[PDB]
Amino acid sequence: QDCGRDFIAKLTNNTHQHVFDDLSGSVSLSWVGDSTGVILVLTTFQVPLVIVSFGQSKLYRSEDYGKNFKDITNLINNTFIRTEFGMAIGPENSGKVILTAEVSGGSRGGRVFRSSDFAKNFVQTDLPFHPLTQMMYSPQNSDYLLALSTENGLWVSKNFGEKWEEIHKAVCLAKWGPNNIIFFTTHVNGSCKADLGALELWRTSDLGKTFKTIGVKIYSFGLGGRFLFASVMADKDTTRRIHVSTDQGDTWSMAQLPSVQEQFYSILAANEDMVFMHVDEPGDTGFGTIFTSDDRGIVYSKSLDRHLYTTTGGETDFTNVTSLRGVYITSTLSEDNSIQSMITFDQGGRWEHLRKPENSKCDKNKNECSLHIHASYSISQKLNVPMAPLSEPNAVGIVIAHGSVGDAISVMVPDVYISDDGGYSWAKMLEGPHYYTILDSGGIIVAIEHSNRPINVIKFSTDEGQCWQSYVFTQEPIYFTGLASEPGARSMNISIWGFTETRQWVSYTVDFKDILERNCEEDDYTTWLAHSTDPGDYKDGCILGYKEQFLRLRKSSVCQNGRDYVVAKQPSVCPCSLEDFLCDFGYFRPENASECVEQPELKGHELEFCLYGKEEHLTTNGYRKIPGDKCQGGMNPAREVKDLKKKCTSNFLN
Amino acid sequence: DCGRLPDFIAKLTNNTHQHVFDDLSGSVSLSWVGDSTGVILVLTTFQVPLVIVSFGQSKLYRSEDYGKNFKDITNLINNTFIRTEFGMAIGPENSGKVILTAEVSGGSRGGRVFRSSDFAKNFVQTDLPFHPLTQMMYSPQNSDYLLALSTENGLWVSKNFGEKWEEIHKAVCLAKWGPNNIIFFTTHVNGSCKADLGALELWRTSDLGKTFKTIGVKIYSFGLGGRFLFASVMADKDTTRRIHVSTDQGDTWSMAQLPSVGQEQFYSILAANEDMVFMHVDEPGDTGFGTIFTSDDRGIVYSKSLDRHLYTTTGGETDFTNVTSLRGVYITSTLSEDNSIQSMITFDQGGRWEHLRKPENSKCDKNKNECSLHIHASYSISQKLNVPMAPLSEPNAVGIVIAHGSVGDAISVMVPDVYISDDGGYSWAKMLEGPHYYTILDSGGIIVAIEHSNRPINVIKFSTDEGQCWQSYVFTQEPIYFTGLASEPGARSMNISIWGFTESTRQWVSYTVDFKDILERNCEEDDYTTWLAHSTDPGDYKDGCILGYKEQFLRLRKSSVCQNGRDYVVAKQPSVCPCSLEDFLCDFGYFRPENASECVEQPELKGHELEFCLYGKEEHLTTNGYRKIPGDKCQGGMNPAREVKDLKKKCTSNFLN
Ligand SMILES: *[C@@H]1O[C@H](CO)[C@@H](O[C@@H]2O[C@H](CO)[C@@H](O[C@@H]3O[C@H](CO)[C@@H](O)[C@H](O)[C@@H]3O)[C@H](O)[C@H]2NC(C)=O)[C@H](O)[C@H]1NC(C)=O
Ligand SMILES: *[C@@H]1O[C@H](CO)[C@@H](O[C@@H]2O[C@H](CO)[C@@H](O[C@@H]3O[C@H](CO)[C@@H](O)[C@H](O)[C@@H]3O)[C@H](O)[C@H]2NC(C)=O)[C@H](O)[C@H]1NC(C)=O
Ligand SMILES: *[C@@H]1O[C@H](CO)[C@@H](O[C@@H]2O[C@H](CO)[C@@H](O)[C@H](O)[C@H]2NC(C)=O)[C@H](O)[C@H]1NC(C)=O
Ligand SMILES: *[C@@H]1O[C@H](CO)[C@@H](O[C@@H]2O[C@H](CO)[C@@H](O)[C@H](O)[C@H]2NC(C)=O)[C@H](O)[C@H]1NC(C)=O
Ligand SMILES: *[C@@H]1O[C@H](CO)[C@@H](O)[C@H](O)[C@H]1NC(C)=O
Ligand SMILES: *[C@@H]1O[C@H](CO)[C@@H](O)[C@H](O)[C@H]1NC(C)=O
Ligand SMILES: *[C@@H]1O[C@H](CO)[C@@H](O)[C@H](O)[C@H]1NC(C)=O
Ligand SMILES: *[C@@H]1O[C@H](CO)[C@@H](O)[C@H](O)[C@H]1NC(C)=O
Ligand SMILES: [Cl-]
Ligand SMILES: [Cl-]
Repeated sequence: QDCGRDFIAKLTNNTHQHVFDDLSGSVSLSWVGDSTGVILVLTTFQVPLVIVSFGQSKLYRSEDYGKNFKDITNLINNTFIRTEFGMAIGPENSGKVILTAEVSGGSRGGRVFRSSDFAKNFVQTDLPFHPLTQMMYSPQNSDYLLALSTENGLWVSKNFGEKWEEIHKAVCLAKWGPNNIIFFTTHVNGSCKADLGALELWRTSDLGKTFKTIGVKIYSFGLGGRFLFASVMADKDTTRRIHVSTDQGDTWSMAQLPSVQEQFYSILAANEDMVFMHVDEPGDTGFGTIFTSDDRGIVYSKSLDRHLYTTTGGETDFTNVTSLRGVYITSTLSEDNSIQSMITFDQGGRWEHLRKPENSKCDKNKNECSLHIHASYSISQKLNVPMAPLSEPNAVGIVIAHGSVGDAISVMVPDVYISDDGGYSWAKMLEGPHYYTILDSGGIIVAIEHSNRPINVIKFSTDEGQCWQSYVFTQEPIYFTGLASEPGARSMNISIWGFTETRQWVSYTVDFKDILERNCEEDDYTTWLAHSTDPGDYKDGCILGYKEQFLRLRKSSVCQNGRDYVVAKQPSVCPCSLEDFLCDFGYFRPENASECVEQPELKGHELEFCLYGKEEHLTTNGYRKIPGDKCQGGMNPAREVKDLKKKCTSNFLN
Repeated sequence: DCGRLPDFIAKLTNNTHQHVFDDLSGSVSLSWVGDSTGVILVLTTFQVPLVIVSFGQSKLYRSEDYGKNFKDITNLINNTFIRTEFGMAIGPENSGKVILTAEVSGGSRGGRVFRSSDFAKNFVQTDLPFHPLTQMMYSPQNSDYLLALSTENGLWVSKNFGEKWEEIHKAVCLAKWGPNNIIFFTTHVNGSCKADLGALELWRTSDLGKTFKTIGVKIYSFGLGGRFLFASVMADKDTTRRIHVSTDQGDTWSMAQLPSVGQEQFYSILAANEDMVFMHVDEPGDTGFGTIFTSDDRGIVYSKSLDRHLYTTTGGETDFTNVTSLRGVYITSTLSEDNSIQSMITFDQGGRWEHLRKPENSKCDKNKNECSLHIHASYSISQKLNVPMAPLSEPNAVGIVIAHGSVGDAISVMVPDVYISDDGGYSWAKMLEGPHYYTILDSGGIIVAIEHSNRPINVIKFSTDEGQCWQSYVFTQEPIYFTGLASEPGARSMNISIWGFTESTRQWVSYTVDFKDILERNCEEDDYTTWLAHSTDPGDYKDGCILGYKEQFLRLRKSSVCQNGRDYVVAKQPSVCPCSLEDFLCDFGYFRPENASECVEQPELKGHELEFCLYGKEEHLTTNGYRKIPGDKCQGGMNPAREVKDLKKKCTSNFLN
């Protein structure tokens, strides 16, 4: 190995232990705020919601980055927090922390402990209701809160939880929208479970003063990107159709999929540009089809066939690689019924098989050596996968994830794989399942073994996952409970907590400041360009029509980086090629193919769909520009959506 | 105190048999096969999705000397692996049938089973013409008759113990054996099963697939229990789901009759035997509690049995527990008016419920709602409480119940203790601190418990006097992370197997412990005492009366260390008891208030004619408020009367064809 390195001493005097005596129930630990030194340790209990129990949560606060903790349990005197609730941390730079508790003796309402200075000072407030779910911060204003009571009342606070007001009494689900909009479902005469498919979707812009009914016959609803979704039960055949709105519910249009029937729909992801939709195959055989939308979220086309989903739950391995724009990974079922990982580098326009890792000299079956990246489908299938793939936008290109080969042994015990180029290439870095975390904007990666035995080893990397070192952080191994990174782009502190076994809790805070004492210089970085699936240099590094140069620490780097891995210079526009286009409505890409062909059952038939009550006729060469793609020049295939005379029904709510 | 320091380590050290298994992946299952056969199977399984083809090798070990030695017989299942969901398909007791359902390591057109009819001493290999979606199910009437559902929703049946398979219907959602080799199954034509919920058809076959009969349409779900066939039917218009009951294998049906206004509520069958049905009905609003109703012996007419019965909102689990070691006894959990949890127990099959009594040596004395004992079952499980096992009892170990229990402290809820009852749950005593796995064997002559925690364990906690006395035995010097505890089958069994692993690459090991030398002395008359079951009505004249029958039970004296070879039931023929209030359910429209022995009419029904629909006929009920408990054999004494008078008016009690 050429990783090289002495580092023990730099960590030994930077490892801070705190023993928490006489703790029952689960222990939560959280850093509060960037560069505040604040850590909260909170004990919670698993108690049913309808049950009044006598208990006392313990609460500890550190203000020196985990070196010392003060018992501040007297603040939450005669209350306890439920494990499901935990803490209600606000936005990153908000300073808001709410501890939602219940009174030990029982009370008519819950009790919240509110802080607006990164948990340095709390005030107590009694609720006029029992919260059914944790309070929700409004993304636009952290002073606006909503909560659902145990009597299904929708409560709203304007002044950060001090004063609460009930605005509707029969609410099933409520979600914040943009600009402090509240969307919620309601019903009459019965329960929410009984009135499924007959709920009403309401909207509020006044924090509860006036309402608008934006949908009826509602089965469920959700938000994603700039899109509002609603599953509507039109016919009494229990058939459900997804309706999409981009104007906060004022106008709706049913999702238009090619070759429609009696299928189950699911939104995998959605941003400001497009919608990923999953549609189960008729028969509930465990695989479906991914469709991508246009920029209105209405017109869909085939993106990926045989997409695996869990029958009970609907989970898929669909993974947004947030560290590289336009990159998504998921799992499909081959014709040989072997699991495959597929990756797209163009937001679902084209998918390719995940490349085998280098140096894995396995060579028995062609479907062996295949790297399956584990996510929510693996989780749902009860595979030993403690974490989904992890990535951060500021840590450009880094993905850490559990993976397995085609062997049953590998599926029982997955390994930890690293990619530095957004998932184009992978390498096995750690044996066995681990919990992991990225911090210092990718400058530090930490992993901790997941097993039944107590652990005392931190595995860390400072060169974005290319070299790993083990640090024994204690001589009394602990049963692992949690791993938490200090927030912040240049954060260098991690917190491990766990127990020995009555049990004794302990937290270890490790500071990588002395490990990274040397600031990186020019030689410590290497440049790289993102992978593009079309051949040639001319589009090397192009993502959705944009070319940017990326930075990466050289292998064996041990130095603190202070710059962005995405160079803050002029991005160049790339020429359009096939990778910049989705297949059009009614077209698809066969496996390994770059060109779209028409779906066989649609050949000889006119391509038509309904766009807000109007019949539209589609003439196309088979391609349409990916939403958000900024390419100019080169490929420019034509398409035309001409308005017809006929009017159809694209909206089954009102 | 409990005993006087008896010497046991030497008697257990030479009877503890370790076997170290080398190179084991996946989950490790261990099962004794048969009574007094000496056969134990250890099987390696993998968590692999059904639709996925994988390369793997399950490992298979067989003991034939009661766990002292294990032979690697993996070559028998060479080039196959078994999914953890499937495990083994052990046949009925004393049948000798064992099926191992596996998939081929390279993939195949169908699954591969390994069939044994001599208690896993010899297996024959058989390839299936289909991929099984679920484990094959044995017919209760004939263990040679198997059925299974394929991955393509085809219903396959075998007449010769899995040797030859025949597909008898191709669009099946769920299939279940009835009596006399009857097959009930749901089917559809409009796409998938998930899409046709509420539009399925319920079919029946008595000919293993030759002739069929459609016994129901608009079916949402169906199930079997006791002599009762249940079907959930989605009536037209408003989506209102109603339970229909049939006692003639589906030839005729009648909708369940409950004394309440149609509130569009969710129904649930808690339990059912040859005599009656326990039904749980959620309160309108999905508020976490509901009401238990009991039926008559036809399963049609229900009455309130227990209010505020807690259920988990997602999944519908409850703490409803059948105390199988004492006839007529059931335990569950309710929500008090103070919104605190309570354990309620009935000794008369749901006629009357009482608060579980606090343990005598209580850990104490809204503040009074502490020290109340909550016995943990599936409600506690589904609420994610630290409860590794539900209450355990065996019919042969009369009166013995072992269960996890918590007091009203959030601390006690987080770390439940282990409680023992020797009288079917009337009285309880805390015996072990912290959650444990436990097993009963030797018809209650040996109770074994093992700590449940994150640390490796090496201690057996055992009792030879029905849980009154407990000793700790270190069975290994290398502690193991606990995986399984399995008793040898049999009324006089004395062998347990513990298996687990060290240092999570895991190294697996089994320990088989033989209590034979501990129980070398046979019990005699001096070691037993007699006891009578508890009855809620006062006076000796009904002491020990269970549902009309008075029986005397035996019980090993505290500190007993001897082998019992007789039944814990004394009286050859039970005497018939006089009827009293405990022998009567409340009638339709009546209920028992808390602590009350007498039934009173529900308030909303006073001033109205008690009427229900009985197989298309509108009936009128006049009653004193009581009806004999189905299965109760009491004679004489209290005789509250009732009349069901035909009103000669047609009603609809059957929303299926
Ligand atoms: C990771 O945790 C360590 C603690 O182990 C943090 O070190 C601490 O950083 C703070 C802020 O830079 C230092 O602030 C002090 O402020 C007072 C008041 O202005 C001043 O009088 C002191 O001279 C000092 O500047 C604090 O001393 C320092 N403690 C130690 C032990 O070095 C570190 O900031 C955390 N890392 C990151 C990136 O947040
Ligand atoms: C618990 O397990 C032990 C083994 O550790 C069992 O002891 C064994 O019992 C069997 C059957 O009673 C004995 O089998 C022998 O079979 C031959 C051939 O038929 C026969 O000639 C012998 O007379 C005897 O029956 C076996 O020798 C014996 N082994 C030991 C070590 O004691 C014990 O039966 C099990 N306990 C229970 C209650 O099942
Ligand atoms: C995948 O994740 C990335 C990063 O989290 C998302 O990109 C961000 O999208 C939001 C709007 O939804 C923008 O405000 C950010 O500026 C974007 N960041 C980057 C780095 O692109 C992306 O939208 C996600 N994809 C989907 C389908 O949700
Ligand atoms: C509760 O469990 C007991 C079993 O211990 C069931 O009672 C037995 O029922 C079977 C047939 O249903 C009879 O053959 C036994 O004779 C019964 N009792 C015993 C052990 O002698 C009882 O039916 C169960 N209750 C319910 C509602 O299922
Ligand atoms: C609150 O704390 C005080 C002492 O600080 C204690 O006496 C009191 O019992 C606590 N609250 C209750 C009612 O438990
Ligand atoms: C697609 O390419 C992969 C290799 O990346 C190959 O294994 C597979 O067979 C190809 N499929 C087709 C239809 O060409
Ligand atoms: C197991 O089967 C494989 C072929 O699948 C064969 O190569 C191997 O020799 C077999 N082993 C034994 C011991 O039968
Ligand atoms: C019934 O008795 C219990 C104690 O055994 C008591 O707690 C309860 O309050 C009594 N019922 C009523 C209605 O008061
Ligand atoms: Cl929106
Ligand atoms: Cl370790």
